[PDB]
This record gives sequence, structure tokens and C-alpha cells, in this order.
Amino acid sequence: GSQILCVGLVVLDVISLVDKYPKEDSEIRCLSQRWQRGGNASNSCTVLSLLGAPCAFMGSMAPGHVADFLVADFRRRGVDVSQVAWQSKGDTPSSCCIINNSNGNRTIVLHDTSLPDVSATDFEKVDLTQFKWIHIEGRNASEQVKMLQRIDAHNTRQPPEQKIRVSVEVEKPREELFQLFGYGDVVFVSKDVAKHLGFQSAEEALRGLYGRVRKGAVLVCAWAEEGADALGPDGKLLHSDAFPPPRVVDTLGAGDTFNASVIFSLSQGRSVQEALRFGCQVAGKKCGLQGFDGIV
Amino acid sequence: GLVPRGSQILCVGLVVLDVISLVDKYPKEDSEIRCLSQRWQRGGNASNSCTVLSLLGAPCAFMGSMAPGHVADFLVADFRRRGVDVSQVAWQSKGDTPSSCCIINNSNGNRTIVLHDTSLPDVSATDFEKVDLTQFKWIHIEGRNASEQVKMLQRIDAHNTRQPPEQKIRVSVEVEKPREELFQLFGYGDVVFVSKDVAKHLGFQSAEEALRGLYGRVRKGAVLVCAWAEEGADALGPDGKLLHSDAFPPPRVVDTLGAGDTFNASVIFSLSQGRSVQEALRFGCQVAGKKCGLQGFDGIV
Ligand SMILES: C[C@]1(O)CCN(c2nc(N3C[C@@H](O)[C@@H](O)C3)cc(C(F)(F)F)c2C#N)C1
Ligand SMILES: C[C@]1(O)CCN(c2nc(N3C[C@@H](O)[C@@H](O)C3)cc(C(F)(F)F)c2C#N)C1
Repeated sequence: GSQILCVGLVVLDVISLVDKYPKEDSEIRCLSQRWQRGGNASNSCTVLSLLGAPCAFMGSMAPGHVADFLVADFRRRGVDVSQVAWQSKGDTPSSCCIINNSNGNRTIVLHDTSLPDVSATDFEKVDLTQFKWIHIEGRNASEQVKMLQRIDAHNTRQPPEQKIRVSVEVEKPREELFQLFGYGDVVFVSKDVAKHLGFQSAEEALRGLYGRVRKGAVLVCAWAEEGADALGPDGKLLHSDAFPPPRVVDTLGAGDTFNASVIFSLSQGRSVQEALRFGCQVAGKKCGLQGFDGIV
Repeated sequence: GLVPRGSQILCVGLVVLDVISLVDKYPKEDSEIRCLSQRWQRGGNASNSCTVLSLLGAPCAFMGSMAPGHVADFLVADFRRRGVDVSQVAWQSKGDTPSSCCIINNSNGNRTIVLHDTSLPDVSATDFEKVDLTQFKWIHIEGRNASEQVKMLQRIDAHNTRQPPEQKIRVSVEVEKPREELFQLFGYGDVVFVSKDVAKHLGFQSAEEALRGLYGRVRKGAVLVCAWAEEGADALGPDGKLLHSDAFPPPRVVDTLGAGDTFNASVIFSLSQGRSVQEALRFGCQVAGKKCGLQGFDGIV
């Protein structure tokens, strides 16, 4: 019961830092270039390790030079990679990321390689006893629902002391994913998902979507410079203002920084109000830096 | 390994990692989109010419700057896949190996480019000074850091002054970017390639106007070459006779990216084989024309 497991993607982010977003059909020179290990669940692992939490990553990878870079990076951060679902078919996903240096906007052109996703069968092979918290990045929802039902079954057969806490992230406005609201102790819904469902604020989104979550669950919604909100079974809307840096230079992975910091803070026994504030704190620090070094 | 004396064609210039993403529509800033297809390609003018020289059957070498890392590893493996000798690469302790991001909009064909940064130092005259030239029969320089490259060209002239005519290294220069720094390179080389883009920027409206207008800038006995896309290519040498070749357009134009580099490498190859300027012009148009109907460099020969 010592690790935080993050289930989701690992993508190679080929970053270009620009002073202005390029206008279509133009040729701009970038300020700098870097490779960064990406993917939501993968980014959350980086943050958890920097926060001082033992963590594990579970996701699909295909042997090759890109996976070698990603594995070395994960290992350099002390992220346990023993749960990786190695694939014989597909290439490693990669994306071209344009980071605007004047406002931190990040634009991602993802190349999804048909790498088969982590299956309920792959998850069934995992001994859950070493995990205190399991975070699932919403992707192949029907297959992830089965993984979540397995954690519930495990929890039924354990005393309250040994129960594995569960969190779910619904970040893409894909209908398949909306069934994941009914699973997990903590549900993270993105601003992009909330806006697609017709909500114009975090408070509105929480009130509107709370009926979709499991009994006793906490629904969390971060809203960029507007900070973040959370709503629990007691019906009290919780809010935290953002901690924006004086100069916002990179928001790539700011959402993942928030998620990991909220999870970390809750796994440490802190209240929802303290976890919300801490998430905004670390996410805000991240936005004033390139990458993840120096967030703590 | 052992490279026989006077056997290679050396190409000095840029190697870049081109990341090309094909999209339905141009992404709006701060959005996360999925591309239709994505490819990692080795680019750069001198780099592209090396590929073509290898496919033509010429032993060839590339000289350019690279920084140790995963990008350089991809580029080196891609050079090797194309039989290019990479032993002359100027490995750098500072800077990033060039990488570019191209976004191609599938609904209108628009190409948006986020060019490589300027962090990596270019090949210097002192890096070039360390090269034993005896293994090269031809040295092609892609015009970049002109003041440094002029010194490299002066070193080849000095080498040649002490050589019998049969052991003289032939030299070619490409002025492809409309940068004033580069215009001093016209006065160097046996063969000078000037691009249509450079010629137009200098106010020339045809390969003929460009050659007649710029010939006064080349050294005694040099051949000035100018390809003009579908209008074919022209050359002008010391005899004052303007030479022309019509283009050999493919039945359907597929990919013109690196067609200029294909022309340059084919002209060089043909001249290094002892063919005349007229024959080299025609051969350059033929290979460049074949390339335009092909994706990449496979099947150009
Ligand atoms: C958990 C998060 O919601 C993920 C995104 N995020 C932030 N996004 C910001 N922007 C994204 C894009 O809309 C830009 O125009 C500005 C700006 C900031 C801030 F300014 F506060 F630093 C934060 C913070 N933290 C926190
Ligand atoms: C050595 C070269 O001059 C460099 C470019 N080139 C061509 N460019 C063409 N363009 C089409 C358009 O996309 C523009 O880039 C110009 C069309 C053709 C042709 F139609 F003839 F095949 C050729 C040929 N050969 C040969």
C-alpha cells in the first residue's frame, strides 16, 4: 500500500518554443527545441516523483529508440515501469507541441499510432496490494470500466484501512468517456469537457455533472486562471483561486500537474479544500517554468 | 574504413529533422488535435544531395554540424540507410541538432513551418582545415556561413595549386537563400548553382536574364547554373553560349520537395563522370523530373 499507480498514455513530445503562434501558411523560427516525455498519466507520474511519492506507470509501449528515451526518462525520475504493457504491434505515439512563450499556450498535433491500449486482461495481471491510490486517464472506457470494477471487488474484500483510493480523469469530450464519471472516489473533469457539455464555469459544471458520480465521490474541475473547484457528497462547493506566475511561459502538462498534486495531497490525508489549493499552487508554479524541474 | 584517394563527392551544408504532420484543418492555438499521418524525414539541401548521389551510384560523404542525441541518431541511421559516409560530421558540444515542424493542411495544401532554432554552430573554416581532402574528387558547398565557407574554398584552391590536373578537386557552390552574405560565394567554385528564388529576389524574371545578369560575378572559367522549375534549366560558361534543357515533368506532380537538390546532385554527378555541361543539364532535368512524380527519393534512378 505504498505506491500511486497512473494508468494512461506515454507520448514523446517534440516541443518547439515560439514567441508567437504561427499564422497558417507562414514560416517562423522557434526560440528552442526539446524532447519531453508526455502523456497525461506519464506527466502525473513525473509530478508525483518530484512531490516525493513512490509511483508507478501503466501504459502501452512498443520496443524501439523512442520507448528507450521514454523509459530512461521515467527511470531518471524514479518512476517504476514494471507494469508497462509492451506491444509487438504499433509504433510509439509522438506529438508536435508548439508552446507560445508569450502566454504559455500549448498546441498539440498528436500522432496516434494504433498502439493497442492497456486492456482489462493486462490490468487483471497486476497485483494491487502495493498500491494505495490508482489514477486512470480516460481513454478505452469500456475496457477501463472493467479495471475499475476489479478495484471495487478488491476493496470489498479489504478493511477500510487497506482500501485503494481511485481517481479518474475525463479530459477529452468523447461520449465513450462519460460513463467513467460513475467510477472513482475523485473524478477530474476538464474545462474543455465542461464547455462541450454547455457549462460556462467550474461551479456550473460541478452542479450540472455531480448527479453522474458514484455515492460519496468528489468531482473536481480546474478552470485555467479561474482556479479550481471541487464538490463532494455534503453539497458544499469548494473553490481555490489560481496561483498564476507573473510570466506564464508553458502550460503543457499544467492540467496533469494539478491532477497529480490533488491526488498527492489527498493520499497524504489532507482535506479536499487543502488538496484543491495545493493543486492550484503546484500547477501555477509549473506555468512559469519550461517542463517540470523546479515545481517543488 | 579505407576510402580510396579521389573517389568521393563531399556535400557541406545542413542536415535537419523534418517532422511532417498532415491535418484535416489548421489547429487553433491551445488546442489538442490528431493528425491524419505523421512522418520523420531527414532534410537539408546538402543532406538531400547526398541521398541522390548515393542512389546515382556515387560514393559520397556529408559534412555538417550535429549534436549528440536522439535526433542525430535518427539522422545518422537515415544517412546510413542511404549509404552516405558520415565520418566528416562536425560534432558539437553546444546547441541542438536542427529539427523542424511542418503542418500540412489536407483540405487546401497549405504548409506551415516552425523552422529549427539557430543554437547549433555551423561548420567552421577551422573544422574544415582538419579534413584530409585527398579522398574527395568533388566538394559541393551549400551556401550558409559565407565568410567561413570562403576560407574553406580558399583551402581547396591552395590544395589544387599543388596538384597535377588529374588530381584536382572540382568545386561547386549553391546560393539558394536570398541573403546578401551569400552573394560573395558566386566568385568561388567551378560550378555555381543559383536558385530561381535568389534570381527573382535580384529582379530577374527568367533563367536567361539571371545567367546573363550574374555571370560577371563568377570566377574565370566557371559555369553558372539556374534551374527554373517547369521551364527547365540553363547553364552559362566562359564561351558565352547560353545552354538550355527543357524540364521532364512527371505525368502527375506528387512531391517537389528536394527536387532542386536532386537537380544539383545529378548535374554534379554527370560532370564528375566527365560528361559535358549540356549533357549534365539534361541529366539534372531528367532525374529532378522523375523525383517530382515520386514521394521521397525511392525510384528516382
Ligand atoms: C490545471 C490548469 O487548469 C491547466 C491549465 N492551467 C492554467 N492555464 C493557463 N492558461 C492555459 C491557456 O488557457 C492559456 O491562455 C492560459 C494559465 C494558468 C495560470 F495563469 F493560472 F497560471 C493556469 C494555471 N495554474 C491550470
Ligand atoms: C530542379 C527544379 O527546377 C526544382 C523544382 N522543379 C520543379 N518544380 C515544379 N514546381 C511545381 C510547384 O510545386 C513549384 O515548387 C515548382 C514543377 C516541376 C515539373 F513540373 F516540371 F516537374 C519541376 C521539375 N522538374 C525542378
